Amino acid sequence: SERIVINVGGTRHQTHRSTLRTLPGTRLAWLAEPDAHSHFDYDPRADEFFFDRHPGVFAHILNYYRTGKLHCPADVCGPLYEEELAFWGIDETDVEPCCWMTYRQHRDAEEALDRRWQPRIWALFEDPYSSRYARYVAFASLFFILVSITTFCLETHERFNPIVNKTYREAETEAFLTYIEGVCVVWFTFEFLMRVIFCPNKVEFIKNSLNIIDFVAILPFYLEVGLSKAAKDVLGFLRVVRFVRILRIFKLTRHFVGLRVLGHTLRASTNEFLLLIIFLALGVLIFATMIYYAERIGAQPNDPSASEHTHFKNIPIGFWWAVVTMTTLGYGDMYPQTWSGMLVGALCALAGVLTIAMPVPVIVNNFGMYYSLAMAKQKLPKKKKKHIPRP
Amino acid sequence: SERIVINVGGTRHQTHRSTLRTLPGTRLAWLAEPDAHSHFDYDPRADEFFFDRHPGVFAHILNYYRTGKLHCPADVCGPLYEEELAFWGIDETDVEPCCWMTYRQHRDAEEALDRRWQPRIWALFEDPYSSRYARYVAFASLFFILVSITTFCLETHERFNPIVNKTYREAETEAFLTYIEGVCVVWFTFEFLMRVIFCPNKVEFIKNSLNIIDFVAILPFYLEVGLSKAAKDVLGFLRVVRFVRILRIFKLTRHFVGLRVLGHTLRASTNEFLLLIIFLALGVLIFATMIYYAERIGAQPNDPSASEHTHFKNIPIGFWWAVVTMTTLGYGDMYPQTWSGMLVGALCALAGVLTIAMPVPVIVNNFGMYYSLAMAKQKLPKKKKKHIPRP
Amino acid sequence: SERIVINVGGTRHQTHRSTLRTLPGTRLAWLAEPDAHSHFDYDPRADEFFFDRHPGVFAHILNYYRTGKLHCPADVCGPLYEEELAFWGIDETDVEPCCWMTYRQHRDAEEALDRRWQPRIWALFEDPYSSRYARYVAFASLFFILVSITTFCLETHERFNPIVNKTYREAETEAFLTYIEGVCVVWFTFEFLMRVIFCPNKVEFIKNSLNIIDFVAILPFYLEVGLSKAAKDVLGFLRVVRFVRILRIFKLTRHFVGLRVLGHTLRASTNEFLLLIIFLALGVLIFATMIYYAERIGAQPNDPSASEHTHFKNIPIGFWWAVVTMTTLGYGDMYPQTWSGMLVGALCALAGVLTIAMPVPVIVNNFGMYYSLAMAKQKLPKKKKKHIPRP
Amino acid sequence: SERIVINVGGTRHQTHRSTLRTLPGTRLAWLAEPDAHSHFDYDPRADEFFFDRHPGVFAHILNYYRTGKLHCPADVCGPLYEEELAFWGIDETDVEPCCWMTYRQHRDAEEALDRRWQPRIWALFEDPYSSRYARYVAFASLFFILVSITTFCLETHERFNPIVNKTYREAETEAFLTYIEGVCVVWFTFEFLMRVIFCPNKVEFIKNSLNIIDFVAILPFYLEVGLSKAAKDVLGFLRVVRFVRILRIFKLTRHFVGLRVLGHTLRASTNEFLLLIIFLALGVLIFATMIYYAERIGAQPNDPSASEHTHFKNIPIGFWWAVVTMTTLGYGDMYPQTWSGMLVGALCALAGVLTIAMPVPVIVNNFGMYYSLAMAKQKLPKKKKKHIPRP
Ligand SMILES: [K+]
Ligand SMILES: [K+]
Ligand SMILES: [K+]
Ligand SMILES: [K+]
Ligand SMILES: [Zn+2]
Ligand SMILES: [Zn+2]
Ligand SMILES: [Zn+2]
Ligand SMILES: [Zn+2]
Repeated sequence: SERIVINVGGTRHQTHRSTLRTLPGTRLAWLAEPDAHSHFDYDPRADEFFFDRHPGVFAHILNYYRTGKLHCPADVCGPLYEEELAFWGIDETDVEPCCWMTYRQHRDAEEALDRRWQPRIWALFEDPYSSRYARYVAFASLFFILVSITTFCLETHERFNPIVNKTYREAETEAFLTYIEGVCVVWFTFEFLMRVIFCPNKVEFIKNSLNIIDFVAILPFYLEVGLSKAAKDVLGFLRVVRFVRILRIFKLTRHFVGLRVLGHTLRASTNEFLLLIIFLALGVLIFATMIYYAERIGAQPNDPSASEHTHFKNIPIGFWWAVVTMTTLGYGDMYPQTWSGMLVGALCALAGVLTIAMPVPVIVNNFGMYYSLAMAKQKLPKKKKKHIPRP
Repeated sequence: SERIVINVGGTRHQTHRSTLRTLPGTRLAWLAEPDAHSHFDYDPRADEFFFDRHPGVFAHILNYYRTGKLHCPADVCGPLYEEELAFWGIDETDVEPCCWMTYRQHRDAEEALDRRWQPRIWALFEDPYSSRYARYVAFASLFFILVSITTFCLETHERFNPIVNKTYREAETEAFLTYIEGVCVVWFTFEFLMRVIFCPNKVEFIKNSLNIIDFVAILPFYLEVGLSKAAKDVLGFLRVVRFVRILRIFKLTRHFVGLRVLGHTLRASTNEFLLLIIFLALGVLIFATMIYYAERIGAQPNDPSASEHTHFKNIPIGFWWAVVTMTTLGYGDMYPQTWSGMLVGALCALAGVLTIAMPVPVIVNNFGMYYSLAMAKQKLPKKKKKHIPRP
Repeated sequence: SERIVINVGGTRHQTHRSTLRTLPGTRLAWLAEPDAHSHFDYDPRADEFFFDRHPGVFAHILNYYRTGKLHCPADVCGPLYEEELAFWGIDETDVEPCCWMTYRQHRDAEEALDRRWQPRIWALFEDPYSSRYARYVAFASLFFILVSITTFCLETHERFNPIVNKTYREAETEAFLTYIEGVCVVWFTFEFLMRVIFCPNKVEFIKNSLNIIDFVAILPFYLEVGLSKAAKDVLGFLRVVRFVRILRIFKLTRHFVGLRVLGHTLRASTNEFLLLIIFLALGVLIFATMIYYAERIGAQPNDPSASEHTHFKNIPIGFWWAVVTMTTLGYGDMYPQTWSGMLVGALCALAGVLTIAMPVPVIVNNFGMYYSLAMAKQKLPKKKKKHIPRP
Repeated sequence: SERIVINVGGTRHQTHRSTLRTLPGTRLAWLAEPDAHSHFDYDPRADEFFFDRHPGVFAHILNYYRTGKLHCPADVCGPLYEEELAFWGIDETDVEPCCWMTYRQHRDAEEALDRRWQPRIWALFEDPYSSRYARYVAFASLFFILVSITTFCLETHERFNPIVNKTYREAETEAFLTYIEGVCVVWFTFEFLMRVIFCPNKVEFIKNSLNIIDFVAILPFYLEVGLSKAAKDVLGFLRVVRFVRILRIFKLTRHFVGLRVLGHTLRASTNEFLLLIIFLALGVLIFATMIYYAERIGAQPNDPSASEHTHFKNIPIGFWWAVVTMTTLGYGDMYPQTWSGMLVGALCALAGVLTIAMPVPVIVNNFGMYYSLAMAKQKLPKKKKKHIPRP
């Protein structure tokens, strides 16, 4: 009596009917019942119920029945144990906190990492490797984005902005830059019109941040025809809009893998970012106050102002110094010049190293896990599902 | 004879009675005795004693009986093995040092991470999410703490401290800052009085560092009425007391999780902090002496003073340079200017990188373990104890 | 019926013939067939097939048959499991992505880490420890390479380049340096001729980068006889060729182990290098643009130029500052001087720390694995293959 | 025939006599022989040999017999497997390189971490906690070492070295410093004489570096009586000897644990230190040459000297800049000022980060392992060897 033998994959597990009967509703509980013989695969010759499952983990499942705490066996992958306890009826949200982080790891990484001529029209936006025209158009858009960025960076230069003797006198940009900008705008407008030709699910097309960036970047040049008092303000904000013209590089870099992994890492490590920002804000505030007060101890009594010989004339300046010093950057534009100031400075450097090295390793481990998983899923050749499951 | 078969969870373990008899007082030892049959669950049909326990770890327990050294099986969580050996009677302080740190890990992290209208009065200090009035009062205290801190930081500024032509002539602060400070003091005194209304266990309320900070921060303004020769000294120390007014931000940030984890990490990594401070002190002293002597080799014989062309006129200046250089901060206010000085400087930079990267990774690993455990225990939904233990 | 017992190394595994029959072509599939008895080692007494293999992993192989997903048992080394599944017929490219990176790890590291007087002639290029003459010649070439490098570094100095009153007036190098260079060239030409005497597989000898470096380094001196208008250009490029004379140190350092491990790490971490370069390029571009525009907000309206008080007169200067600031180098030649500029600067420092600490740990882990494996394979004494395999 | 059943700890392992017979000389080989029955514990009832050992690892030992490669089971501590294979007769130097580093880890860390009134005389040098007089004398020597160090550091100061109007005119040190030095010398000489009173194994006492440092530090003061032409040279070298007076702090810090762990780490990581020094030397040389040549591209043709506007007037200056820049120190005393120089500078910063982060993590992991093991062995309470081994 009350002696039941479970045969799992050829390994006989023995236990009392009470231990099975503890956790109700689960399959083993139904086993403990008196009418189990009829319902299950039970042979009267050996008085053992036979289950065709991995025995090495059924040990741990039955252990959950015995003691009362479910743990993850550290010798099997999380998904294997997940599938086994799913079969046995155990809820996965019961595992002890000692095992939860190792267990729910692959599934977290996986979850985070996850009209006739219209195909030919849309073939200019598909992946470059998906065709030959696609790769050609991709190379061309790469060339033109790079040309736009170089024109921008050279337009801000002095050599290309001489000031003419024209009378108000201001520097003017060379015509060649404006011509190259016009060419790039013509090409980008052609691409944008071709991509507007076919726009399925136009709501998501407008919600697509890349097309938003494209349109905002192409707005300032096109506004040359549209553009006197309001015109000055709109030109002033048009410079700020043009400022985004460097953001067209994400159009090219979106097809990279490391960047998608970085996006997933950022989106999945919000808590650690908030933690880092809070740590830095507290450190900056405290050390700015401390250095501002330390540097006033040695202030000369002659000068009317409280601080004349110190860079730390107030606390916000302390904020700047504290950031530069905690990140071990150390420009040297402002540094302590009093023994008290030097003590506070040494404390700031050490505390900065520590409170920067606290959450950054968490973020780095997240990126490492996501990058390894993405590189694996990329490397692994497409499978043909060799295992034909039985009916 | 001397052949005993232990049946643990359906797996038959065989061993000699002598091996069991080695370690006395334990349950298996009692098994080895001649009257075990009567006391234990022994069936004469198979001459095997039956224990309803995990067999995969009973292997390792019996191994401790056999060889004489207790180890932790690396395929089970520390708590699972802890509970198993606790059942078998093995003392947990016997495990070999090769296994102690992996074993006693979760339990270390866990240990470190651990009248009618009076409920409505006290509801202003409970958690914000615990009510609606609570969250409102929390937002209001947040606004007022931030306003106090901004008033402080702007009060130390020059733009808000013009010097009037009043005759002694000193800069005076604008009235608007004093008015905002008065408002914030009124609000904080109202909060403090409401929280004094109900003060259970007043000894711990006074021992509560947060209320201490609150009272010390509210003392200087209230002392305006209380406050001639002693008055100058008390004002001088009152500025230093006001210096703490930035510490009211911990009142808000105490409810954050990362900060509690950081507090536990600090309190649990005292040894590594002392190690870091000793390493830095030795490095600073040695390299200050070395650079001070190196920079004198090339001293010009003309100048009467020993050092005129070097920033390293003495050793304490060496302390400052050595800290700035070992933390890879490198302000550039003082740097070596002699080939010997440059050799010593390169040695200082490398030795600083090394003796800073020695203990900091230990501290970082501590924080990582505590943060993962705290985030797990926060994420895991409240359990309902599905396992109804048998009587 | 449909009940088959597999005996693997004395452990009886039981399963249905259907589960074996799922995955076809594999050995167990052939077992499931009706004529298995004749073909395999089957004894009718126990109706069990006997396989002389590790049972602890046959559990996981049969689990692949049962569920349909192949995993790596985390309690056995990758090569052990590799050999077991190779025996059983399972393809190794079926393991789940959760296990692929741990599994295919040692094999990745291993793959990356992998006429009578002519022996006496060639003995001057073999390993130094391979003979006594070899070690002597190696020491001599070490001395002469070091002498060449020191002559170069002193030749570029001022103390050794006085300007004589000879009439055009230019500084000339001392004769002693030219004599030492001549001596070193004589020795290197003797070595190179002796090594040309015996040159098996001359195609790979010319493809050998070390000999290429040797010949390019020995070309400029020998060109003294060969060398008026073209002569000036060839001397100008000859200085640039001489620039390589420091590269002869790799001839000596090639026999070091850490350097070969570093070469293998570099060649095996191309993807992470491209990732680091893309991250740095995006960060540099974005932050250069941001700081250039931030620093113009506070520009004084008096000056005709857009920026007079800021170091950030254009964007490329921003590139330089952004690199120096993201690597936490912080020279201090250029730094923000406007509250907006300081905000952008703090963002640059933090983003640089983060996007530098993203891929560098991946690269560091690669080097650590390769270095541990190389040091192991070096330390382990040469084996004598104690296991005489059975026929 | 050729079917042998090994019973290890109640688990029946089955294999062919040939597989056992492969590896000769080992215990299992002797089992395979025809006269094994008489020699071993064999019962004819079940035709199984019984061994009272852990079965979970005998699986892997028999696997070595089967396949031919010995691996470490990743689910047992290295010492447990070591003892098991030691019992079975397997040589420990056979494990595959995939397992060698995990296996030989604890044993590496452990190996690296390892007349009547004469007891009362020597009690002044024993551990402080070993008595009360011992702790008192230790505190007193601490006070006096600290006083000596402070006297030294203040003696090098300007405030304590005024120059008197005595006629040659040089600064002289105050008498109070000389008096304090005399007091400290009296105390140290008393300690040294008391410790010379009892000097067992005087060869090792003289080889003891601490006593060497003590005697060298006490020599200069005592030489006041001993000390005209040679006297100036001996005073000049006496200043350099006094330079060691800061080394008396190791006398106190030797009893610390972290410092002994650091000493063991250094002594056990010589290879990685040599690797770091070689990496830094190659980087410094290459980047010094590169920056010196890059900065000359933009040299103005007017100046007679090759370089007038650049800090990089020669290559050794390049060595200094390259160290300061690769360690991300960045003083700012010298920095590139040409677009080519800036390119080379960015390369130097990145290459420095990389080739510094290559071996330093290896060294850091060594220190972490040694520190964890030492802290464990310190924490663990003294055992009483509960396991009374059987005869
Ligand atoms: K740094
Ligand atoms: K720095
Ligand atoms: K600097
Ligand atoms: K710096
Ligand atoms: Zn898996
Ligand atoms: Zn657990
Ligand atoms: Zn292995
Ligand atoms: Zn162990």
